[PDB]
Amino acid sequence: GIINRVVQLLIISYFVGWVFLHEKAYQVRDTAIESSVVTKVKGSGLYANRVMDVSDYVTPPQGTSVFVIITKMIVTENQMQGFCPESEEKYRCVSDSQCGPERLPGGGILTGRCVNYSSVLRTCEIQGWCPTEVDTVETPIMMEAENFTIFIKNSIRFPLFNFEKGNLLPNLTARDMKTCRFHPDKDPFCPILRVGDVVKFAGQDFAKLARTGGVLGIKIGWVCDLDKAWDQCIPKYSFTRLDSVSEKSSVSPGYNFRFAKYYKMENGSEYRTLLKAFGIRFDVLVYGNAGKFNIIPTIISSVAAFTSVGVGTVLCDIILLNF
Amino acid sequence: GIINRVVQLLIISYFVGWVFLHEKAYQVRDTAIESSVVTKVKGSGLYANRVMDVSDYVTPPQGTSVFVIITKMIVTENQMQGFCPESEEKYRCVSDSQCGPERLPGGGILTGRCVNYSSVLRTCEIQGWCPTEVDTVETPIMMEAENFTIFIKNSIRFPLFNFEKGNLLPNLTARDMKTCRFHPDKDPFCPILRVGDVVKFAGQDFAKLARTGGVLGIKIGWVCDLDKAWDQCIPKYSFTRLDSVSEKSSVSPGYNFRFAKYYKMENGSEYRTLLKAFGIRFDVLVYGNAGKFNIIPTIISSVAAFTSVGVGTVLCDIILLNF
Amino acid sequence: GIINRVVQLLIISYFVGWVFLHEKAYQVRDTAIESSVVTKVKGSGLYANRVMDVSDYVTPPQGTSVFVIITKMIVTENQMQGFCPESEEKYRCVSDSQCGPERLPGGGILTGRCVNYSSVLRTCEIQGWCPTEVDTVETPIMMEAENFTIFIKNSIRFPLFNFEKGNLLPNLTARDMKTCRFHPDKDPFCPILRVGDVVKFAGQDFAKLARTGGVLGIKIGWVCDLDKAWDQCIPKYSFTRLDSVSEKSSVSPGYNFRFAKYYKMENGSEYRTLLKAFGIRFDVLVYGNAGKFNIIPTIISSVAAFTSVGVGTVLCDIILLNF
Ligand SMILES: CSc1nc(N)c2ncn([C@@H]3O[C@H](COP(=O)(O)OP(=O)(O)OP(=O)(O)O)[C@@H](O)[C@H]3O)c2n1
Ligand SMILES: CSc1nc(N)c2ncn([C@@H]3O[C@H](COP(=O)(O)OP(=O)(O)OP(=O)(O)O)[C@@H](O)[C@H]3O)c2n1
Ligand SMILES: CSc1nc(N)c2ncn([C@@H]3O[C@H](COP(=O)(O)OP(=O)(O)OP(=O)(O)O)[C@@H](O)[C@H]3O)c2n1
Ligand SMILES: *[C@@H]1O[C@H](CO)[C@@H](O)[C@H](O)[C@H]1NC(C)=O
Ligand SMILES: *[C@@H]1O[C@H](CO)[C@@H](O)[C@H](O)[C@H]1NC(C)=O
Ligand SMILES: *[C@@H]1O[C@H](CO)[C@@H](O)[C@H](O)[C@H]1NC(C)=O
Ligand SMILES: *[C@@H]1O[C@H](CO)[C@@H](O)[C@H](O)[C@H]1NC(C)=O
Ligand SMILES: *[C@@H]1O[C@H](CO)[C@@H](O)[C@H](O)[C@H]1NC(C)=O
Ligand SMILES: *[C@@H]1O[C@H](CO)[C@@H](O)[C@H](O)[C@H]1NC(C)=O
Ligand SMILES: *[C@@H]1O[C@H](CO)[C@@H](O)[C@H](O)[C@H]1NC(C)=O
Ligand SMILES: *[C@@H]1O[C@H](CO)[C@@H](O)[C@H](O)[C@H]1NC(C)=O
Ligand SMILES: *[C@@H]1O[C@H](CO)[C@@H](O)[C@H](O)[C@H]1NC(C)=O
Ligand code: NA
Ligand code: NA
Ligand code: NA
Repeated sequence: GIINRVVQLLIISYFVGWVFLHEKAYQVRDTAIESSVVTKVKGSGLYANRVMDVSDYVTPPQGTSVFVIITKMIVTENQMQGFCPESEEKYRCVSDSQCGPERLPGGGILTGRCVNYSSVLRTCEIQGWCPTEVDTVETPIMMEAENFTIFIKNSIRFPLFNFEKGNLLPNLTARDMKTCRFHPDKDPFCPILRVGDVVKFAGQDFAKLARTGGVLGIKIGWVCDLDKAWDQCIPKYSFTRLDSVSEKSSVSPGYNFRFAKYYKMENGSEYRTLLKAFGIRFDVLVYGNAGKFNIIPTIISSVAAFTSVGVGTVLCDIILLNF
Repeated sequence: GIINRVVQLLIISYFVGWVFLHEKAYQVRDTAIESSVVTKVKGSGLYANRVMDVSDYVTPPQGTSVFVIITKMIVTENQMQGFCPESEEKYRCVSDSQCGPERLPGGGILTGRCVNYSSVLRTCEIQGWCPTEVDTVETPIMMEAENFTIFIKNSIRFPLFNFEKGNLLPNLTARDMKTCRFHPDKDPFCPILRVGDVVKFAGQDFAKLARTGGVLGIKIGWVCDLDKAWDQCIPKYSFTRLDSVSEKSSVSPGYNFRFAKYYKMENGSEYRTLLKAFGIRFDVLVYGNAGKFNIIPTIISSVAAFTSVGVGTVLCDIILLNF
Repeated sequence: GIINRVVQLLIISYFVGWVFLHEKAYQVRDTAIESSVVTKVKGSGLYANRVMDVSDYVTPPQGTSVFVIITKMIVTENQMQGFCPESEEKYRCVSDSQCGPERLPGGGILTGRCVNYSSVLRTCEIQGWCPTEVDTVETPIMMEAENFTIFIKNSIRFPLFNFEKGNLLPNLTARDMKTCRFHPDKDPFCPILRVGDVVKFAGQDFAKLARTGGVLGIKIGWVCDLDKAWDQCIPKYSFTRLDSVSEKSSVSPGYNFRFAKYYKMENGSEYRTLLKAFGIRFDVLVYGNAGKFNIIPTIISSVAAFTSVGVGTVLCDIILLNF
C-alpha cells in the first residue's frame, strides 16, 4: 500500500525532476553551433645555428584551426635530378639482381644497377633527386618551441537564438593581451596559449613529443544556458593527444612529413632542398549546444509529464490491485 | 463537457497534424549527407603595379572548401639571416638593459644589445631575418578583387536513398557558365559567385573587409523531400561573417597571416621575401537532410498516433469524471 | 479473441525484441567519437622524363586526412611580368574593339590592344605573367601513380567509455608493414593502401580519373559494441567518388588547380613556373558510434517496455470490448 505512494514519488521526481528539470525539457536547444577559428603563432628559435620565425616553422601558414609547429628537421641541401646510390642500409646491395621490384619505396626509381655508396657499403642505384637523404644520426629539436605562443580567435554563434560570443571579450585591451595568463578554469578568455602549456595539458612531455612529432587536440566547448547571464556563457578548454596509436606503436611512433624548397640557377637547372619535418600538429575542435526557455516546449513537456505521472500511478494501481 | 471534444480536437490535430504531417513522421530520414566541394577562383588585379592572378592571391591553391583571396600585403623584400634593429616603435630602446625577456615577440632573437634604427629612434637589436618588417604607413587593397569569381562544384548524395545531386545541373552548358547570374533565390544553380556579391550577402563592406581581412561563410543547405520532384531538391545558400568577434574587438580586428618566398643566390646564400597577407577567407559549409516515404515509419507513426489520441481522450475523460 | 493474443505477441516482440534487443536500448551510446588521421604517400614516377617523388606530386604535404596526388600537369616555364597575346583561340581578336570587358577571365589584365599570337591567329593582348599557358595538345598522365601507397594512421577514442583503438594494432611489426595486403573485409588493419586499389574500390578507372582529376572518399567507420571483445571493434572501410557531379557534367568533368613555383635571378627580377595540376584528391572521413551496457538505461528501457506492452494490451482489450 505504501509502495503506491513510493512509486508516485519516484514517478513525480523522475518525470518532473530529472526529465523535466535536470534535462531542461522546458528549453529549446540549438545544436547547430556556428564556429570560426583563426590562429597566429609567435616565437623564434635556434636551429642549425639559424634563427627560425613563424614563417619558418609554422605550416600551413594561413592560420586555420589546424597547423604544425616544426620542432625537428632532417635537411638535405641542393638535390638535383640524376643517378646516385641509396643511403640507408635497408637498400644494401651486393649483386645487381638484388635491385629488383621487391625493394621498398626509395628516393627514386631503380636503375637495376648496383653502386658503392661508400667504401664499406654498397647499395642499389636510383634515378631521382640526388643525393638521397641520410638518416644516420638523430637531429636535435628546437627547444625554444616550448615557449612559442598560439593566439586563438574563436567566434561562435547560435543562430536559433541570434547569440554571438567569442573567447576575445569586447573589453579586451592590449595590456590584457600582453599580460594575461591562460588557464582553462582560472582565465578562459586569454587568447594566448603557451605551446609548452598546451603540450603539458595534453599529458605530453615536450622533449619526447618534439622528438617524434605528434598531434594535439585543443577542444573548445560552448555549452551555454542562455537563460542565465551572458557572462555565464564561457568556453571550456580540453586538451589531448589525438594520434593515440602513435605512443602504443613501435612501427610509427610520431608525426612527420616531407616537403621541398625549389630553386633554379641562372644557368636554369632545377635544384631543391629536401626537408623531413617533425612537429606538433594542433587541432582546434569547437563544439557546443545552447538552450533557452521557450513556452512551447514547456507546455508540451509539462503535459507529457502529467500524462507520464498519471500513466505511472494508473499502472502501479492496477498491478497492485490484481496482485 | 464540450472541453472533452475540444481536447479531442487538440489531440487529434497535434498528433495527426503537426506531429504526423508537418513533422513528416511518415518519412524515413537520411541525415548522413555525403558532400564534396571543389572551388576555382578567377580574376586579375593590380597591386604594387604588378598584375596578380589566381596563383598570386589565392591560398591555399588546391581548390578546397576553404581558401583565402589576398586583398592587402606588407611585402618585405630580400631578407637575410643576420643582426639588425627592430622596426616598430614598440621596441624603443635607450639602454641595453631594456632589451630583456619582458619584450614582446619580435622579428628574431634578442642579442641584448641596443642599436640605432634611425637617427631619431633607437631600438633593440635582434638576430634573425633582416631587415625587420616596417608597418608605418598602410598599404592599399586590391580593388579589382571585388570582381573576382568563385566557381563552386558541390556534389551531394544521400546514400540511404541512393540520391545524388549537385549545384551543377546536367543540362549546364558553356553558355550558361559564361552568362548565368547567381542568386540564392532566383538562380541557385549558377556555379559562379562574384566575390563582391558574396561579401555583400554576408553584410560586409568590401573596402573595410579587404582592409582588415576577415572570414566569410558560404553555407549550402540540401534539405530535400525526396517524395517531391527531383527538381524540387535545390540548394539553399546563406552567407555570413564567421569571425564575428573581429568586428566587436579593437585588439584583433580582422584576419591576416605571414608567409615567405624562399630564394638562393648562385653564391648559395639564402634570402627570402616576407609577406604579411590580409585577405578574405571563404568557408563553404554544406549541410542537409533528406526524407522519403517508407511504409514502416508510417505504420509505427500512425499506431503511435492512435495510441496517443486514445491515451489523451482517456485521461481527459477521467480527469473530467473525477472533477 | 485470438487477435488479442496476437497483438500481445506483436507488442511483446516489438518492444522487447526489436526496440529493446536489436536496438540495444540496454546500452549507453557514445556518438562523440574523437578521431585523428595522419597520412604518408610513397612512390616515384616518370613525368616529362623527370623523376617525381612525394615532395613533387603530393599536395598539400603535411599528411592530413585530405591530400592530392598529382597525375597530370600543364607546365608553363619561366613566366615574367609583361605584355603578351592570349594563347587560347577563345580570345581570338581581329579588332581592338573586340578586346573589351565582355571577354572571359584570362592570364592577365586586358590592354585593350590586339596582337598577333601567330601568323595564322591574332588574339587580345594582356598585361600579366607571360607567356600565357597553351592548352593545345593533351599532356600525359603519370602511369606509375597507380602503384603509389597511402599510409593511414587513424586513431579513435570514445571518451565516454575511455576506449582507444587504431587501425595500427599494437602487435604490428615492420614485416607486417612491408608485406600486409589491405582489404576492407580480409585485412582491415593493414595501414598501406594501393592508390590504384583505392581508385578501383571507388568504382573508377585510374586512366580516366587521372586524366580528368577527381575526388575520392575513404570512409572509415568505427561502430563498436564495447560489450563484445576488444578485438571485435574493427574499422569498416568504404570507398567512393565524392565529386559525383563531375562525371555527369560536360562543363566541368574533373578536378584541377593552378599553382606556381617562384624564382629570382641574381639580377633580381622575378620569374615563375606555372603549373596546372590534375590529380586525385583523397578525403579520409572517419565516423563511428559506440555502445556499452549500463544498468540505468536497462532499468529505464525495461520499465518503458513493460509500460508499453501494458498500454498495448490494455488498448487492444478495450477496442476489442467495444467492437
Ligand atoms: C612499405 S610501403 C609504404 N607506403 C607508405 N605510404 C608509407 N608511409 C610510411 N611508411 C612506413 O611505415 C613506417 C611508419 O611510418 P612513419 O611513422 O612515418 O616512420 P618514418 O618517419 O621512419 O617513415 P620514413 O622515414 O621511412 O618516411 C615507417 O617505417 C615508414 O617507412 C610507409 N610504407
Ligand atoms: C604577446 S604574445 C602573442 N602571441 C601570439 N601567437 C599572437 N598573435 C597575435 N598576437 C597579438 O595580438 C594582437 C591581435 O592580433 P592580430 O589580429 O593579428 O593584429 P596584427 O595584424 O597587428 O598582429 P601582428 O602584426 O603583431 O602580427 C596583435 O597586437 C598581435 O600582435 C599575438 N601575441
Ligand atoms: C566565366 S567566369 C568563371 N569564374 C571561375 N572562378 C571559374 N572556374 C572555372 N570556370 C570555368 O568553368 C569550366 C569548368 O571548370 P573546370 O572544371 O576547372 O575546367 P578547366 O580545367 O578547363 O578550367 P580552366 O582551364 O579554364 O581554368 C571551365 O570552362 C572553366 O573555365 C570558371 N569561370
Ligand atoms: C622560456 O622563456 C623563459 C623567459 O620568459 C625562460 O626563462 C625559459 O628558459 C624559456 N624556456 C625555454 C625552454 O627556452
Ligand atoms: C569584461 O567583461 C566581462 C563580461 O562578463 C566581465 O566578466 C569582466 O569582468 C570584464 N572585465 C573588465 C576589466 O571590465
Ligand atoms: C647547369 O649547371 C650544371 C653544373 O653547373 C650542369 O651540370 C648543367 O648541365 C647546367 N645546365 C644545363 C642546361 O646545361
Ligand atoms: C567590375 O567589372 C565591371 C565590368 O564588368 C566594371 O564596370 C567595374 O568597375 C569593376 N569593379 C571594380 C571594383 O573594379
Ligand atoms: C535543366 O534541368 C532542370 C531540372 O529540373 C530544369 O529545371 C531546367 O529547366 C533545365 N534547363 C533547361 C535549359 O532545359
Ligand atoms: C653570398 O654573398 C653575400 C653578399 O653578396 C655574402 O655576404 C655571403 O658571405 C656570400 N655567401 C658565402 C657563403 O660566402
Ligand atoms: C606496379 O608494380 C608492379 C610490380 O610490383 C608492376 O608489375 C606493375 O607494372 C606496376 N604498375 C604500373 C601501372 O606501373
Ligand atoms: C594482434 O592482436 C590482435 C588483437 O585482437 C589479434 O587479432 C591478432 O591475431 C594479433 N596478431 C598476432 C600476429 O599476434
Ligand atoms: C633582369 O634581366 C632581364 C633580362 O635579362 C631584364 O629584362 C631586366 O630589366 C633585368 N632586371 C632589371 C631590374 O633591370
Ligand atoms: Na627512415
Ligand atoms: Na604589427
Ligand atoms: Na582551358
